[PDB]
Amino acid sequence: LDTAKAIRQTIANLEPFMPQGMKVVYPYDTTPVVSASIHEVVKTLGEAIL
Amino acid sequence: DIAQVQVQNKLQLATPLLPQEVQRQGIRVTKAVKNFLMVVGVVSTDGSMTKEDLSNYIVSNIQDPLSRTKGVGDFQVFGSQYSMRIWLDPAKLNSYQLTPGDVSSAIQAQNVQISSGQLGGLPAVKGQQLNATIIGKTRLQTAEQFENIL
Amino acid sequence: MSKFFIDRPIFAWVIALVIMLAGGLSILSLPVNQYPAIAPPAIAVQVSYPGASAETVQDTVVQVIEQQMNGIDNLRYISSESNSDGSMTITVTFEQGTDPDIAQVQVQNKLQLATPLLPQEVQRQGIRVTKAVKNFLMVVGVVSTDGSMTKEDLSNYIVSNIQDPLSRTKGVGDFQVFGSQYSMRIWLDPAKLNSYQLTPGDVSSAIQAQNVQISSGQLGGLPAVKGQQLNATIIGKTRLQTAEQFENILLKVNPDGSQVRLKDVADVGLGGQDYSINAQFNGSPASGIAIKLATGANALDTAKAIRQTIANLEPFMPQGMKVVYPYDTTPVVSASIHEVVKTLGEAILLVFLVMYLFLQNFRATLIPTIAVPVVLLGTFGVLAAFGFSINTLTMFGMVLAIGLLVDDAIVVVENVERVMAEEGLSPREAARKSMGQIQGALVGIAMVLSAVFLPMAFFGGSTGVIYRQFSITIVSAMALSVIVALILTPALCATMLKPIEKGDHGEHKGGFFGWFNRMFLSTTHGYERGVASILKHRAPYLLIYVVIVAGMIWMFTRIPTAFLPDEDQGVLFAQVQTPPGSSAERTQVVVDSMREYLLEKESSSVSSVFTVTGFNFAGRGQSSGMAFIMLKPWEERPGGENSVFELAKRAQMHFFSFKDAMVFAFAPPSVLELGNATGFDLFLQDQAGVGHEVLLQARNKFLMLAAQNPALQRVRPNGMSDEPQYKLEIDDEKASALGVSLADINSTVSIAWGSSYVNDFIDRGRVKRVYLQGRPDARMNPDDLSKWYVRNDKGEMVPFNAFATGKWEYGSPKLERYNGVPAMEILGEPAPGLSSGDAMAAVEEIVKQLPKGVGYSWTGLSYEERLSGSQAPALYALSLLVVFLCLAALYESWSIPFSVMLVVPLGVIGALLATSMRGLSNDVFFQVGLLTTIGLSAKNAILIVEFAKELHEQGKGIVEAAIEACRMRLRPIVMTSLAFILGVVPLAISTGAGSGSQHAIGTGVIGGMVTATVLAIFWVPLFYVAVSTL
Amino acid sequence: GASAETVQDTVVQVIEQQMNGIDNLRYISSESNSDGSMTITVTFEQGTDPDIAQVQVQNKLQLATPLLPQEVQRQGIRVTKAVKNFLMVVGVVSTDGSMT
Amino acid sequence: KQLPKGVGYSWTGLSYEERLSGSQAPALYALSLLVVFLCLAALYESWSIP
Ligand SMILES: CCCCCCCCCCCCO[C@@H]1O[C@H](CO)[C@@H](O[C@H]2O[C@H](CO)[C@@H](O)[C@H](O)[C@H]2O)[C@H](O)[C@H]1O
Ligand SMILES: CCCCCCCCCCCCO[C@@H]1O[C@H](CO)[C@@H](O[C@H]2O[C@H](CO)[C@@H](O)[C@H](O)[C@H]2O)[C@H](O)[C@H]1O
Ligand SMILES: CCCCCCCCCCCCO[C@@H]1O[C@H](CO)[C@@H](O[C@H]2O[C@H](CO)[C@@H](O)[C@H](O)[C@H]2O)[C@H](O)[C@H]1O
Ligand SMILES: CCCCCCCCCCCCO[C@@H]1O[C@H](CO)[C@@H](O[C@H]2O[C@H](CO)[C@@H](O)[C@H](O)[C@H]2O)[C@H](O)[C@H]1O
Repeated sequence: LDTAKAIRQTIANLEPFMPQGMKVVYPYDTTPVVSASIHEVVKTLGEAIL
Repeated sequence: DIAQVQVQNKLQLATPLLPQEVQRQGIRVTKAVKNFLMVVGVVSTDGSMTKEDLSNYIVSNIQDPLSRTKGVGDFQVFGSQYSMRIWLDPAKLNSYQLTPGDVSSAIQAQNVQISSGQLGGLPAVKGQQLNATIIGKTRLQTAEQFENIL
Repeated sequence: MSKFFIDRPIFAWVIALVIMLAGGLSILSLPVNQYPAIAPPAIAVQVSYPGASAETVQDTVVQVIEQQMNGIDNLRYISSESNSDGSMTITVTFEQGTDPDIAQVQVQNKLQLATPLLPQEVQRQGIRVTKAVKNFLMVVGVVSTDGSMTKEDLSNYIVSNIQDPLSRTKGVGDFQVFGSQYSMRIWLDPAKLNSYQLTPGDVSSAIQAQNVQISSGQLGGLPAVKGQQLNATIIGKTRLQTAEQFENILLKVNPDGSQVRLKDVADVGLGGQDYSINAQFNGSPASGIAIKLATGANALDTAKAIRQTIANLEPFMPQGMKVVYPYDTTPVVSASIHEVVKTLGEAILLVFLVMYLFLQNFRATLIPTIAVPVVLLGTFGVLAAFGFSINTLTMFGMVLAIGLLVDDAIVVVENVERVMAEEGLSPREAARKSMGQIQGALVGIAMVLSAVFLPMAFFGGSTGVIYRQFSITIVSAMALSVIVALILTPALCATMLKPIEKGDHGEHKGGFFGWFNRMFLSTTHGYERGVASILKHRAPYLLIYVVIVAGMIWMFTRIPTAFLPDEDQGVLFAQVQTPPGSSAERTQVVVDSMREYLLEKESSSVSSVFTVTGFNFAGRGQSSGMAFIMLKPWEERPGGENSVFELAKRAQMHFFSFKDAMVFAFAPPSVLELGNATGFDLFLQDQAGVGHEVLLQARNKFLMLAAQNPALQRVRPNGMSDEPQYKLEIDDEKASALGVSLADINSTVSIAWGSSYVNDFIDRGRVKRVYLQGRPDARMNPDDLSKWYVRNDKGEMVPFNAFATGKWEYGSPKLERYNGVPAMEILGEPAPGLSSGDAMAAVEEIVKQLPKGVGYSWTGLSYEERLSGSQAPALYALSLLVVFLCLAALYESWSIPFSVMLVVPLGVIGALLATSMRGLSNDVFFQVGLLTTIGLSAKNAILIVEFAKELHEQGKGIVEAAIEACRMRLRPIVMTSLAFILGVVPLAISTGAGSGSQHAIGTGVIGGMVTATVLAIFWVPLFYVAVSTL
Repeated sequence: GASAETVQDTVVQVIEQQMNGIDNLRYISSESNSDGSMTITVTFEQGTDPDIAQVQVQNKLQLATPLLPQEVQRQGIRVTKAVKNFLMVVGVVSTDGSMT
Repeated sequence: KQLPKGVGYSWTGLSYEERLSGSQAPALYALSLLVVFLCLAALYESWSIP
């Protein structure tokens, strides 16, 4: 998660100098499951404590 | 970190026994995981840039920076950076009795970046007032400059 | 716990006994050095590509190494310079904390991988990688009193005789000789070479031929023939050694039989390898070493050991060779250990006095004298555990601790002493009784104080390392001080104090003591009354409290903020930059019209000058010069007029008359390792290959724009400016049409002008380098090349003027890059009264007028302050929230904690007042001093509240509880403040080595101590009653 | 091709300069042979982390290396931990004498 | 001792280890008497027993 956020950040510090007909995209990408994973348990944490 | 140091510690015992064309190509030792974490692609908006134009972009401006973004173990660019490619024609080549090793050679005598010293050079004679850099031969950059190689 | 050790004085003594052993066995396994590692650890990758130009070095060496520098742990950023002298540096930068030895190795490894991608010529040179922190222990210098030896000579010596042993000298870490070994020098004559139709390249291939140790196998190797019986290695010939042997390596023989020896075409003599840099001691030829302290070493012991080792070498040193120690950080380190053991000693002496004067009994006077030293020994052990060292910061952090150490003792003893007096209880009984009273409070205050000093520690960066020292050593002592105030001291009180006749306050003793007790007895009665007065007419006072506050804030928004005090190190720098194009010979004088000047007109303050041609702080080149103006010990040059900061002003003005060479004076930074302490630091960067020239439009627009911006000042680009460079055009059309190759021309221009490092000979043992290039008068001016010919198809020498042509253009004398792309650094600073933050603000807007494809990023201290700056809110608020919660626990109340927190301002006003009133700045010492002063203050408040709450709960109304509380607390407070102020006075008015730090610390606690003492003794009871009334 | 005396004047001696000053150094012992071989053995106090003393070793040598003969710099100095004792030998013997 | 003044000596390996072991021994005995002394002089609240 850190190294992924670090990357979104290195590129975003580069987009402004990118040419015109050009956008940065994210084909494959493993982090989202992870965010979804715990975020989804945090979700269940609250349901149970309730 | 100890691993990497140990491999490379041994790796640099082979290195010299390796063929030059391989040493010259730059070897990479990395300490990273097996899975790709991700990939960052680039695509043309006004559809004006080829597969190859996007690749020269990545390796030429982004790749290093990611190379050094805390935590990137290793990377793979599905593409390449530009290169001054010289496509040899064996017919024209026969015409003047030339060989690739002739053109590989001219390129090494004519597309160079020599140390040339300077006027005010040290050590200098007593009295010398002027000093400037002497820029001799430089590297080409444009097809045109290579096209015109003697 | 405390009632446990009152009955166990021996056990209690055993604890103290191992605190003392641990601390003593620790004070001598402990490293001793000026500062911890403040700078972010950096690694320097270096090489000189002889005869090279900034562009060849950058594109042939630096870029390729940068392209494979990655996959490296804790890398903050990378930065490099390619120079006109063929040298370069690539400094990688990691987080503070990065393991240096590991960071290094990660960088040389990937260097290793890149080395085969480099020109064969740089590969041969080496490319040294090394740890680049600027924390030099001392710096010697082998200077020739006369003129017998040159810079090159002196060097080879230091590395032939002075080096190897110095490395075996205990404590010595890294060191750099100002120079390399001897290099066999061959200066080819274009004329004496054209006359035999010979070319430099004939010499190189030749030199190589007649100078190569041949393996030569064995005389009986394996397999062997049946028998032999005798096997012996066969040792062939060895490589050349003497200048003569080199003058012999024949090149060709004339048909008439006559032969041509190398001597027949050029000179031959041992010499320097690289002449780029020149250096003289007060004007005499010189070299030297720059040493660092080995990990864990003793700054003091090594200095002795260096001077030791050197001495045993001075006898045999040639006539004229004088060793010398221009710069040494030992005097400041030593004059800091004393200037602490002295204050520590005085403190315990002063405490005795105040302890007597008031308590009038020697026994009670012994206790504080036991505990304070116990605790001070402990702390060292505790630092040892933590891995800290005995440095400038850890020590002063001890000085600051003293108020708090002396305090814990005094409160414990004064309060037993008092209980015995009021209730006629006995030592034992009183001792239990006191500790029943306080005790929680002290655990309470140990917590609250940790919550006031710990958050600092959590700062990232450089300001984080400094603060972490003060923080960890202050709170270690504090925590120890409390432990000992709970185990030992109460035990010592029960054991060592005699009883007092209940109600006896000695107002009868007559004489001085007789007078004093009546005086103080009345003074107290006065105070309870004032306090009682205030507790009647409150609002008006709460009112005035609001004005104490508002004044604090306002007083904050007016005090000059700084990183660290303006220390007078015995040194001052002087940067010399002559006009672009200037020859070293020119610059050499521009730096002498200074030396002669400094060394003489300023003899009152100047001892010797160390000057250099070729090197500078903006760049390198013949137009780049500098002088390292030493100074004699602080002692032998008092009075502001002879301050490094005053010497400057003079030095400057003189140099002012210099419409021919930019000259500047400036005292070095407070902590060298960091350099630029005040201002901002950033790189302008081409993040789109826009190009040098474009990029340079940026740095010039940036500059002449930011200077229309009334938020910045002194904005100077850091690197160099393009000068004129003599380009060479080669018409190959006439080259191939003249029978002259093209590779032979290049080899000609390289191996004759730029120089060529060809072979490795053998010099008096070790191996050194053979250098081949044209004799001086053959490579000075554009016509000099016309002097050089090359053989053709046959053997017709073709002069360089028959196909080559000249042409002057503009080029970079110094190329820089930051994170892989070309870049340009700009310094400067904030406008008077404005903060570095504001300054970055203006800049964050300027940058927006940039050309397309140019970006920027902060570096160095601006990179850092931008990170620490952002956590402060969080830290400041955790500090408040835990002090709150701990006082809530102590008093069993959500509101009463407010009646001691509201003393913060009370004391911080007198600090702002005293410091501003003395012209000092809001720096490190002031800030940590302000936490110390407010810690003690709040301890005074806490106890008062605590007592009152007790009185209050044992059946007395709020205002009556507050009056009694303050009356009971006054003697304690007056004693610790009376004694703590006087302890610091000597720092407040000190002079000499390190006096600048001692002031930044004395001026702050005195002010904070005075106002805080006198004001909290009046407003806390107000606060306490004011909030209980709500 | 060089004598034990060369191996020492142009190699070992130089590498030893860099080895002085290393953390937790007990002693260093080197040997120069007449077959072009050498060994510098650098010894450290117990408790010293050996992975890290090697790295300090590599870091120091890298500064001697350029001052070595180019016949070595192209070669490659070997750096390894130093165990004084063999644990065992695993030999191989031919019975019918089929293999020498 | 019968060596040409110019040639000294210096122990190593096994020996080195020996000359150290000797060195330790004293303080080892001193400090060890101390710990036993203090621990008794605290566990029995007296100086007489220790
Ligand atoms: C109080 C401030 C005192 C400042 C003193 C500064 C004086 C320094 C003078 C240095 C003079 C030059 O000394 C310089 O030494 C460096 C090594 O460190 C040499 O470095 C040279 O050999 C080394 C290998 O040994 C190569 O890796 C390098 O590529 C090559 O340039 C230079 O060839 C030599 O010119
Ligand atoms: C994760 C752990 C973090 C812990 C942080 C909590 C910090 C706690 C600070 C120490 C406070 C100890 O406070 C302890 O208890 C109570 C207060 O409620 C007090 O006991 C009190 O009781 C009586 C009547 O109630 C009063 O006469 C008098 O004020 C005092 O004797 C003592 O002053 C102290 O012995
Ligand atoms: C009884 C003993 C009690 C005394 C000990 C108290 C210690 C003080 C605790 C502070 C240490 C916490 O460490 C600190 O955490 C905060 C909060 O996450 C961080 O702060 C981080 O998150 C916060 C909240 O989003 C941001 O506003 C902040 O700018 C960001 O840096 C700090 O950068 C970090 O340095
Ligand atoms: C018996 C007595 C005991 C007394 C001893 C108490 C020891 C307490 C020391 C705490 C040391 C904290 O360690 C320090 O944490 C800070 C803040 O998180 C780090 O700083 C880092 O943290 C935060 C992350 O949230 C970032 O915002 C910040 O930019 C980053 O650099 C330091 O790089 C680290 O060195």
